[PDB]
Amino acid sequence: QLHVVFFPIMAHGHMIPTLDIARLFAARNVRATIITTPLNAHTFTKAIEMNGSPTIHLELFKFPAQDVGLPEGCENLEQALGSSLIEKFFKGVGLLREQLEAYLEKTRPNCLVADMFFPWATDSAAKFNIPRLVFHGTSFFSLCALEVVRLYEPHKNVSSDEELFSLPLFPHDIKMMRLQLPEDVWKHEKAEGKTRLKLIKESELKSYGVIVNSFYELEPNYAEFFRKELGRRAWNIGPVSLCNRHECLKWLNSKKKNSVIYICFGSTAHQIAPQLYEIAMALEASGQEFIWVVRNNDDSWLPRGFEQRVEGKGLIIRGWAPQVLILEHEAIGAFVTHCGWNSTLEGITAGVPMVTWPIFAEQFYNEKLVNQILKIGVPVGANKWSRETSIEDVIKKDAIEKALREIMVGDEAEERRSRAKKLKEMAWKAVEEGGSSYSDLSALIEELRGYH
Ligand SMILES: O=c1ccn([C@@H]2O[C@H](COP(=O)(O)OP(=O)(O)O[C@H]3O[C@H](CO)[C@@H](O)[C@H](O)[C@H]3F)[C@@H](O)[C@H]2O)c(=O)[nH]1
Ligand SMILES: [K+]
Repeated sequence: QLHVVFFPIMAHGHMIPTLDIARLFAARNVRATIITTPLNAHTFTKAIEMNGSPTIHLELFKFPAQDVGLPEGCENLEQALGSSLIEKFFKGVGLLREQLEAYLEKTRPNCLVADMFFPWATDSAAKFNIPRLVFHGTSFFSLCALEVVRLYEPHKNVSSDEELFSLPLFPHDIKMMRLQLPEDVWKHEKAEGKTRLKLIKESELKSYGVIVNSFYELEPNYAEFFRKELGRRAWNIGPVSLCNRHECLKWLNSKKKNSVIYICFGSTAHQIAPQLYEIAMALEASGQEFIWVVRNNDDSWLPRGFEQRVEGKGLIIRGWAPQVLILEHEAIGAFVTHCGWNSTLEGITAGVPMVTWPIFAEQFYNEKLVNQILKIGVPVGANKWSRETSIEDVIKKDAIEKALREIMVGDEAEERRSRAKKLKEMAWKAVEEGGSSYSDLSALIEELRGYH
C-alpha cells in the first residue's frame, strides 16, 4: 500500500487544505498520515468526522515553544502576534527537523508532502530516498508573481511608494506598487525574511515537484508559466475542498436571489475596532442586505443601535460561520474577503463575485488574479501590505460603500456574476472523473507508485 505523509505548517490556512489533500489520496486507497502538534490536533480530529470514509492517521510532534521563547500555548501561527513572535515561530518550526527525520526513518513512507515553509524537508526526505512535494496553498499566479518579483526586482526601478511597475514576463500587464510589497523587501531590507523566501522558492525546483490547490482551467496561462517559464514540475488538483462533499441559513431562505453581501475575513482576521466601525457605517449607507462575520475575545466598534436598526436587512455573526453553505446559497451574490486563497477558491467555487481586501502574504497577488485576469472582483482600495493594522491605515466608510455598491449594481456586475458562474461549473468539472484536476492527481499517484 502506498503511504504518503503530510507535514503542513501550523496555520489554519495550510492545515485545512492539507487535510483535504490527504482525504483525496485516501479516496484512491493511499495511506495518509498528517503530522500536527498537540494543541492543533483538535482541528483535524473534528474535521475528519465529516461516514464510511477512509481513515487518516495523525502523528503529533512536540513544538519547542520554550526553546525559542514562545508561550507554551503558542503552537499556531495565529497566536504569534507581532514581528518578534513570528520570527520565534519560524525558529520553532525549523526545530521540528529532528522529529521529522526520526519519523521518516521509523515509518519509511513513499512520499512526503511538506509545507512551503519547510524547505529543509527535501533534504530530510532524501536521507531515506523519499521524494518530497511542496504545497503552498495558493494560486499559480501568486507562485509565478512571487518568483518574478524576487528575481527581477521591478520595485527598484521606482522612486515613490505609489509609482506603478509592471510584472516582468507575464502574459498580462499587471501593475503593482512597492506599497503592496512587504517593507522587509523594498524599504529596510532585512536578510531574515529575504533568505526565507529564497529558500522557499528554491525548494520548488530542488524537490520532486509542487502540488497546487488550483485547477488548470482557472488560470491556464500561469499553470503553464509555472511549468515552462519557471521550470517547476507541478500538479493542479484543486479545488481540494470540493471532492469532500443554521439560523443564518433560515434567514436567507426568505431573501431575493443575489441580493445579499457576505463579509468575512478568514481565520487570520486581526480586526481593530476603528476598522470594524468604518465597515458598519459603510454597510448602513449602502442599503444592501448583508451577513457580516466578526470575531471574539460591544459599543466600542458599533454605531449606537446598529443591530436593531438593520434587523430586517442585516445579520451579524460573531462565531464561526458556515462559509461554504452561505456562499452557495442563492441569496448571496457578493463576498467581501481578504483574498486568502482558500476563501478566494470558495468564492469561485460558489460563483460569487468578490470585493478584494488584501492585507498581507500573497493576497495582493490574488487580488490581481481576481480583478484584472478573472475579472470577477472589485478592489476596496486597500493597498498597504502589513501584518498588523495601524489606525492610520484604516479603510474609511466612503471607500467601503462604493465597493459595496460596485459589486452589487455597478458596471458589469451582472457579467461578473455570469463569469463566476462558469468558473463554478469548470471547478466542479475539474474535480470529477475526466476533469483536469482529477486527471493529474491520478498522474501524480501513478508516478509515486513507480518512483525509483
Ligand atoms: O467564520 C469563518 C471564517 C473562516 N472560515 C473558513 O476558513 C477558510 C478561510 O480561507 P483563507 O484563505 O482566508 O485562510 P487564511 O488562514 O486566513 O489565509 C492564509 O492561508 C492562505 C492559504 O495559503 C493564504 O493564501 C493566505 O494569504 C493566508 F493569509 C476558508 O476555507 C473558510 O471556509 C469559515 O468557515 N468561517
Ligand atoms: K526559466
